[PDB]
Amino acid sequence: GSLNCIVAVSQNMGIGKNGDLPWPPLRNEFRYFQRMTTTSSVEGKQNLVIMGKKTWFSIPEKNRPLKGRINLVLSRELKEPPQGAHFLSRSLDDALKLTEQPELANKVDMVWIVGGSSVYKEAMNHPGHLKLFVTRIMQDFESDTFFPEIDLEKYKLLPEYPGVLSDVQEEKGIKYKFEVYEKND
Ligand SMILES: NC(=O)c1ccc[n+]([C@@H]2O[C@H](COP(=O)([O-])OP(=O)(O)OC[C@H]3O[C@@H](n4cnc5c(N)ncnc54)[C@H](OP(=O)(O)O)[C@@H]3O)[C@@H](O)[C@H]2O)c1
Ligand SMILES: Nc1nc(=O)c2nc(CNc3ccc(C(=O)N[C@@H](CCC(=O)O)C(=O)O)cc3)cnc2[nH]1
Repeated sequence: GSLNCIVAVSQNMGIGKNGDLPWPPLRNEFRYFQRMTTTSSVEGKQNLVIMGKKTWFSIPEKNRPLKGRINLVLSRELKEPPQGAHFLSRSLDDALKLTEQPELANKVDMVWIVGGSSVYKEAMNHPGHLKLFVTRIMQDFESDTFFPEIDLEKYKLLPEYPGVLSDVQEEKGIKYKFEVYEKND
């Protein structure tokens, strides 16, 4: 099928700091992430969330696995899914493979990439339809991990998107904007 990426990025393209988010917790932005990644109208099926190993451990243990979603972790030097994770794959291809194998066949509604820099960079270059759900955190934040540039040659910003607020949001005195990008490539 198609892939969704979801990310929140500072104005300096930061996504991470010290294995956590660069900004303080934004409850309603987290609830947006939860709603977008969890929402599945197909009764009997759940969404697949795919993430790198560091992203997995950046989720507080009490929120692992991400409830109402199939949690799959990518790791090349791990051979059991980390404690609480539903699946492990050695590559994005292997994770997508898994979708049409007995483990996940007719179990998976949508696929959400939530995983770190390398997972996004690869997902973003994957053939077929891609949507990037990008929360623009409209402050600079000190960050050690960054979201790759969005290639405008293939990706276009959609002006609005059904189910996504169009106006700038503000929580805990931090403004942000929900964006959705799309390629057909
Ligand atoms: N929206 C956001 O703001 C957002 C989203 C995600 C993460 N973050 C933040 O970013 C940081 C974590 O992201 P990160 O980029 O540092 O790490 P990450 O991509 O979650 O994890 C890196 C590790 O995951 C595994 N991995 C990554 N790509 C893989 C692939 N294609 N195949 C197999 N395994 C793969 C590797 O593990 P092995 O070494 O075991 O092979 C790699 O060392 C944290 O600070 C987190 O809070 C923020
Ligand atoms: N838009 C967006 N915002 C983010 O903060 C985000 N974070 C990651 C990676 N980090 C995290 C960290 C924590 C949780 C988390 O705790 N999620 C819970 C929230 C539950 C609650 O608020 O009580 C969840 O159920 O989804 C998810 C991803 C990936 N994509 C993102 N995308």
